[PDB]
Amino acid sequence: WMPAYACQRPTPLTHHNTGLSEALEILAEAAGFEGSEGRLLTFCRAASVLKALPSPVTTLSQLQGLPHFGEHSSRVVQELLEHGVCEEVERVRRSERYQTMKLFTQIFGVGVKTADRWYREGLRTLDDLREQPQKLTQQQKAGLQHHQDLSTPVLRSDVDALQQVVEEAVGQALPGATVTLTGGFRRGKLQGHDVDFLITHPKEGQEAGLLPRVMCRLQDQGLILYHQFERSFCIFRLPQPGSWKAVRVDLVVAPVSQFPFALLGWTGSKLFQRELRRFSRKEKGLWLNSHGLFDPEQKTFFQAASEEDIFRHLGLEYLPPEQRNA
DNA sequence: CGGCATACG
DNA sequence: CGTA
DNA sequence: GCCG
Ligand SMILES: [Mg+2]
Ligand code: NA
Ligand code: NA
Repeated sequence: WMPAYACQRPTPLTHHNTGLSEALEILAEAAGFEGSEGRLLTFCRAASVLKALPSPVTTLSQLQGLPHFGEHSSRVVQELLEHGVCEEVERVRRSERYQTMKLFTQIFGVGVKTADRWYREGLRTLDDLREQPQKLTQQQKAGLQHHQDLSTPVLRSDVDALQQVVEEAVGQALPGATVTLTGGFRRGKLQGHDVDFLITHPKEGQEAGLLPRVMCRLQDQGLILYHQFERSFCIFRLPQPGSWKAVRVDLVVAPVSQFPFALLGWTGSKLFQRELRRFSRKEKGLWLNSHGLFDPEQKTFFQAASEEDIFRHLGLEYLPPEQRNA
């Protein structure tokens, strides 16, 4: 009965199989570090299936028939239920390769291919990277400079403060423009490692050129540590009592015709959105992105006024943001 | 066997 | 490549 | 790794 696509089932923020899903997500992460995006996707999908189950899995029998559970994912669950630990997962956890690849890829500006090159060159610590600044892009230098702050959870109080300063800059840049919180906080998370805002204006076209004006106004108030269009992946200098901390903020501008598509895309989760786009193309023959939904045979775009419109057109039961935690 | 989301900076 |  |  469990549907095969994550966009076909509700996934709440709090679920009953954290231990099993976290183990499968270790194996997914490790598959990514070794360049196997297909194995990463399967282990991610299997972990997500467990998040959608109504009760704890306590016996191997309860996996029968579940999508994305084959011999490998089932054996991991089996060893966790029988023994409380999966040897493969523990081997990965404790490996120098996994630990270093995790350390490096958590840096803003560094992905798997960069981290892997540095690993092969013998680098192992953040200090090692700092010792060779020539090997770093400007983005990576900013990621490393602010790494301690960026590893500190962002809280709702930070979000609310950031939304106010973004709203102030947006309103100074374009009267009538709006700011919508997206990302994990819109899904109900109480913490995050960044904050996402989606900006539009109710009159189509008025938002042209808006994001550079917003960034200038934020930079003039001393709020920007790093940036650099319609998407800006920033590091903000967020005031705190007596001080400040760096926070990752993403700002996105969309024309209002695209707003429901951008809201859907930027609200996530990442797996939910990959699965939704896969479902759209493979099951419905329609092409989905954060700008629109395209019928390639009629050569037309679907006009949506809400996220609900997008789900209904795809033949999917609507899921509110707090049920998209795939 | 081959696919695996789909953009922008 | 990196970001989402 | 799993599945169409
Ligand atoms: Mg973000
Ligand atoms: Na990174
Ligand atoms: Na986010």
